[PDB]
Amino acid sequence: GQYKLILNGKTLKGETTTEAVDAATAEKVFKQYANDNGMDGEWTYDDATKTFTVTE
Repeated sequence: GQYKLILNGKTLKGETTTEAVDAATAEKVFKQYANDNGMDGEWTYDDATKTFTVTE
């Protein structure tokens, strides 16, 4: 399925999407991406909209 990430960092903002087998997998992909971009934020996940957020 399609999952969305809202990037709400101090320096990186916007949105990205990934196809993942489940939400746990999307979470790992998105957290790795955030880590690789030096983010350090608080996270949410909304299963109704398949949307993660990372906020600094």
